[PDB]
Amino acid sequence: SVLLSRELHPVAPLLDNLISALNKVYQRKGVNISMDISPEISFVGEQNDFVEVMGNVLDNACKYCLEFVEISARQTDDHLHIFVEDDGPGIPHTLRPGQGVGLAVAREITEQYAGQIIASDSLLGGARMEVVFGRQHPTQKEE
Repeated sequence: SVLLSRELHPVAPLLDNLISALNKVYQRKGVNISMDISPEISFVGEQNDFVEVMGNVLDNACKYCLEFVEISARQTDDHLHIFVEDDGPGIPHTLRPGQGVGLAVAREITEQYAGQIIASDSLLGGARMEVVFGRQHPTQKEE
């Protein structure tokens, strides 16, 4: 029958822009953001959604971090994993929240993509947020 490839969007370039904007927003605080994502990593789906989810998670990380934020990523045939770590307060054993309070938007959108957001401890000392997006198969049937 009819099989179509789906639109893939390279991740690094998308995060690059978000990072530049946040760097300016939190420059007085002096936030240092680094990203190590291979050019191969991509996202399948509405580009605006990925940008909206990551914009929220990165902004949150800048607020809770002390001065460092690190971004990384990994993919699996059907999932895209984005990791955002900070050196802020730990997580629910100061301490802060895996802050689902202001990650309501990120959680909503990720839910759409059959994914989820998980909080764990980072080596930097703060939270390590994993944003998982599902429905990442590169092809699908329909016109």
